[PDB]
Amino acid sequence: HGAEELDPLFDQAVQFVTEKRKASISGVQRQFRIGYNRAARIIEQMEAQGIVSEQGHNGNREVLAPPPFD
Repeated sequence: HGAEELDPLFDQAVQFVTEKRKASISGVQRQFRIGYNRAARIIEQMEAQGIVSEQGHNGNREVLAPPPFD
């Protein structure tokens, strides 16, 4: 499956967090122009896929998945 469960911007968000080596709900909000809930959703799924780690700071998610190209 894919979009069925993942967010329409998930793929872009993964590349965004991977390319930036950083996953943030606020970052994706402004970069993807999506409501906070959506950002946290995409990042949430990222945690489900293994792209992001457990949150430690304030809204800061760790990116464990590398970029699509490099």
